[PDB]
Amino acid sequence: MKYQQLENLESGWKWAYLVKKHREGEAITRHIENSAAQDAVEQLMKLENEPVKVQEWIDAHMNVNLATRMKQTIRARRKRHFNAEHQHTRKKSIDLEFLVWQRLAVLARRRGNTLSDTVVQLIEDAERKEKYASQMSSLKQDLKDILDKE
Amino acid sequence: KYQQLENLESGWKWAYLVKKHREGEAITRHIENSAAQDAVEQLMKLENEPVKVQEWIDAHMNVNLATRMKQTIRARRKRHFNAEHQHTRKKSIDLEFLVWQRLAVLARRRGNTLSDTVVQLIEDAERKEKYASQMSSLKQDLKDIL
Amino acid sequence: MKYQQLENLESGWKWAYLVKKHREGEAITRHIENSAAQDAVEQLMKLENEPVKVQEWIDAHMNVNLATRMKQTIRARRKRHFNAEHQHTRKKSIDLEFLVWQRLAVLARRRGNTLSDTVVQLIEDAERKEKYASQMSSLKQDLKDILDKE
Amino acid sequence: KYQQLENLESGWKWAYLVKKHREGEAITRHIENSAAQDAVEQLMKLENEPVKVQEWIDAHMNVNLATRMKQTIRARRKRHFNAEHQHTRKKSIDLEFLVWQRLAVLARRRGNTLSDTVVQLIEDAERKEKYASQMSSLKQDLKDIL
DNA sequence: TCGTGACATTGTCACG
DNA sequence: ACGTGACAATGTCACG
DNA sequence: TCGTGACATTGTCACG
DNA sequence: ACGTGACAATGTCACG
Ligand SMILES: [Ca+2]
Ligand SMILES: [Ca+2]
Ligand SMILES: [Ca+2]
Ligand SMILES: [Ca+2]
Ligand SMILES: [Ca+2]
Ligand SMILES: [Ca+2]
Repeated sequence: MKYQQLENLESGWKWAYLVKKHREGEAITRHIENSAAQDAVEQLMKLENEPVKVQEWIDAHMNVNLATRMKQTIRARRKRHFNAEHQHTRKKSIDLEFLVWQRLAVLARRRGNTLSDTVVQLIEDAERKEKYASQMSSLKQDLKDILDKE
Repeated sequence: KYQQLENLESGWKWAYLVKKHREGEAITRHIENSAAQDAVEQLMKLENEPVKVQEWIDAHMNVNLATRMKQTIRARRKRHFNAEHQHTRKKSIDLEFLVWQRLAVLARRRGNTLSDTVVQLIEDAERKEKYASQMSSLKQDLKDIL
Repeated sequence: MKYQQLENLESGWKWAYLVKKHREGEAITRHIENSAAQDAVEQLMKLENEPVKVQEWIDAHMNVNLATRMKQTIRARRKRHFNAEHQHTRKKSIDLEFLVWQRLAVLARRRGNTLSDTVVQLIEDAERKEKYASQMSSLKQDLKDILDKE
Repeated sequence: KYQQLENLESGWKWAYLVKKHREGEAITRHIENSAAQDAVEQLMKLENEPVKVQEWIDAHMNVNLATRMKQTIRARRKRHFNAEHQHTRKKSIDLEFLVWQRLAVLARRRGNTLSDTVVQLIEDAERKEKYASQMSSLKQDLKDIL
């Protein structure tokens, strides 16, 4: 259980979630007849500032087929809300070319590491360790001295 | 370089106005609520009919929004025709801010694209293994002779 | 307890031990007066074939100062009598030069091994293992091939 | 090459006869017990006097024994003058029959003395270590470079 | 006591 | 007739 | 339920 | 005026 969830803000989250889905053409309520449907959506609107009210509206009006989706959306908001306090916990999306993504995904599977982790590997193994041509030479130089004339 | 099928495009254009309106934005370039709403109310009826949409746009849409709508719509075209073939389509990936930085900075330097750089990191490293699987095998033949 | 000691032969051993020491000028008996001394030695002589008799003669006449020495001599006879059945158990004495003995004794101390064992070491380490000049060469021959051009 | 001090030597000679007699040997070159014993009885009285011993020997000692006495006495001289200095004295050592053989055969081959051979075995081997403490140190410097 | 290894003493032989 | 190496047989002693 | 990582969709910007 | 890379913000889903 990483994050503290205070209903006041979480509640406000769903309120906006609901109101938004409604504006995008979705049956927020669980009422089969349009009459009561619009009669419930109108009450949801005037619940803007009241947090205790929303949770109730959900219990007696929200479309049950929204439940899981709303939870999953609220879980994202929580994590993102907290992970936003600092930058190192913040995520950044980088949409790159297919063929490229694929070649990068393969490694993530042939190493079992995370994408964001595999990207770090390539940054180190290549940028930090660059002296394997000379090592091949010098090592023979030293061996030559002991294994031959001195 | 993409074909802009005004029929489909006029669609996107419609939704954008609607959507923006339904979000509380100024779809009109007026002041009062009278002629304002009337514009919208009329735009709503342009559902199936495209040729009439543009008509409304040119005579009502807020100049402010017009700027954005252009980019937005222009953006849809690219993505639209891109998803017509999987290899021409880009996929989004997430990175830990720190991980993103190391990569971003690295690319901004070489001047190449994020995707470009990534491709580089893969080869630069798998080229190094050419040595790891090199000096390691030699040292193994060395101890074996003893 | 390695060897079986049957009084009959052991007894005969001491009988000869005693009789011998007497002939070499030693007070076999524990009798202070020569009179009884010769009177005891004469009885010992006629005990030649009788084994049970000897052990008794020892108990009432033998010089106590002979005890330990006789035991130590009899312990040698036992071991030697048995160890004589076969050759590999038989010992062989080799008197060699001082300076030589010394150099050989040193090794026996710097290895904590037995003389007869140290002599075996020298026979093996020198006679059996004679190929350390070529090994120094060939080993470089092989290393040269892998560590250089092939 | 040793000096044979007849005085001391005549001593050894005396004891030998006595001892041999006391062991049941024929100290005389006779047949019957009469003149035989009388010879001995007389020899016993030659205790302190040496010059008289030889006298008896030449006229009584068994020819058979005379052969041995010679070697025996001649053997004492060597040992006697040898023990006058520790480095000139030899010390006896025991070996397991098998161990003795390996050494004996080895020497009978090179034609040299047991003591000689032993000296050889020591050097031949400590010369080998010149390599054991050689190739071992090189192989240790070899792995260290890796 | 016991077994054992390291020596020691004495006597022969054989060989050079 | 010798000096000598190699034994064989025997006895002690100090260990463990 | 929860946290999480992998994606996806949409909308802007800025730049060439 | 466009195609485009880079985001930001948001939503889902399948894991464990
Ligand atoms: Ca000891
Ligand atoms: Ca010989
Ligand atoms: Ca023991
Ligand atoms: Ca997953
Ligand atoms: Ca850019
Ligand atoms: Ca988890």
